[PDB]
Amino acid sequence: KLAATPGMFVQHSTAAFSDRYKGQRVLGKGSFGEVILCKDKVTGQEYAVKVISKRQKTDKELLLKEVELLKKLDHPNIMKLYEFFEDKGYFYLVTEVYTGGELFDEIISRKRFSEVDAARIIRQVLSGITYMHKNKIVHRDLKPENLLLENKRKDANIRIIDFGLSTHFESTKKMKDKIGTAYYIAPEVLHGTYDEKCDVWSTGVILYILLSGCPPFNGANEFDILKKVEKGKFTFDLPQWKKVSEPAKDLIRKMLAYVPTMRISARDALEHEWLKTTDSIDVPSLESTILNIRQFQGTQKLAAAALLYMGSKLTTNEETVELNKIFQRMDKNGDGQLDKQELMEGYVELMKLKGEDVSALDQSAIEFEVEQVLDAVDFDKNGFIEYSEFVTVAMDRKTLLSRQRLERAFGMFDADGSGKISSSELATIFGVSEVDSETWRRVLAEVDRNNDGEVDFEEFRQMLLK
Ligand SMILES: CCOc1ccc2cc(-c3cc(CN4CCNCC4)cc4n[nH]c(N)c34)ccc2c1
Ligand SMILES: [Ca+2]
Ligand SMILES: [Ca+2]
Ligand SMILES: [Ca+2]
Ligand SMILES: [Ca+2]
Repeated sequence: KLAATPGMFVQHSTAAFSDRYKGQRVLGKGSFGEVILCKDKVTGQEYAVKVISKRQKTDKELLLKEVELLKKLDHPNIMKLYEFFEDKGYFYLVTEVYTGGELFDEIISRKRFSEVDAARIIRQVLSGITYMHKNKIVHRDLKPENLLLENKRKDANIRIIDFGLSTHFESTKKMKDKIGTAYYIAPEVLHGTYDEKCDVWSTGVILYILLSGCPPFNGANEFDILKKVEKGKFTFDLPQWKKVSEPAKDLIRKMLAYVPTMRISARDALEHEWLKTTDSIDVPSLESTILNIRQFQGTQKLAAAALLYMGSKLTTNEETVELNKIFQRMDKNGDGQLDKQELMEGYVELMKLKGEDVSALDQSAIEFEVEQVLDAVDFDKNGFIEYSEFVTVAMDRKTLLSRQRLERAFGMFDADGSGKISSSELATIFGVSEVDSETWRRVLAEVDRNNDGEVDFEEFRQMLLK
């Protein structure tokens, strides 16, 4: 099968950025260029663009890689990328926008954080990196400056950003490059031999700060701090720690363990007692979402692409707040995936809610029933349901299928503007040279009403609307 993934939709456009976007204001300025809030000139929808001035050939490939990395990441606590434009003088990297600002500013405002708030935040950050490390990718510059809150809501969701220092790592070899930020750098990075557990240390520093308001490793200036850091000794001796629970500190000790091999992993960090620190969902919304997932029947690739496009790229965060809640609770381990058992327990948990008797359950029947949902829903055939996949399938088709979303999807697909989606255009969407004669055949056979060899906007409409 041609594997449907959110990242395939992000392509090198050669349309003029200016033709479709207008700048609203500066969000931040770098050495590279600036990050600019932009609006789609036609829909008014807002995005954040990272604009990079050119100077020659070395610069580009290094970037193409930051992009490719970001395409492969499809996770609720990781930055979402929509597309990228290149100019004679510039690169534009268009992406979703998180308007809540840097967790850094929230820490300078709020000063301290509740055990509840901190746990939710660190759990999310850890889920993001657990996923990353599962994909053999290490972030390497984690800090509150590089964590954005989605919006100005009180308990806003977190996004990890700025993968410009991130890289692939192999468990065979070790990394040597010194990369990170003073307060948050792991001692092995200074030493020159490191692996993914540097990210754990960084996040461990973050946690310490969230709870107490101060960094665990301090000093008068950068060099001083790096000396302190490198010796690794830290204290819970400040008065503010008296009012934090022991389990939180236990987690921190394990995350700031000096010796990397004795340091807890991201994956195991998620399972710590403290991280379930909490303080519900309406049954109707849960019921509908479950019913939508059960009723999703697999389909030809063109529909699968279209739906995934609309779900993964064209829904907003505000639309998916309900869905986001349900997903996170069905993800018992927090790893950013729904697996077979988590799905099965979702159904069971719903059954408890409904008064349906548990013992009654035919475990084998349910298992088979879950296997088939996963088969239908798992767009990329990786055996697991990612966030985007979930949203696509679990949102009420009439809502996701708003008239605007449909029309915009079709326009994206009909790349040559001919009013009709060709097999080559379908190949283009997947990121593949051409489509299997058989898979294209499987499409027309179900969708091509005129019988003119392509899918026009009305044929497209029927296709999803059934
Ligand atoms: C290869 C493409 O990489 C990209 C593309 C776009 C990006 C945009 C921002 C961005 C930046 C800022 C402002 N930041 C300046 C840098 N320090 C963090 C604050 C706020 C944002 N809200 N929503 C955003 N998306 C913001 C940050 C990193 C990005 C990386
Ligand atoms: Ca999971
Ligand atoms: Ca999947
Ligand atoms: Ca066409
Ligand atoms: Ca046709």
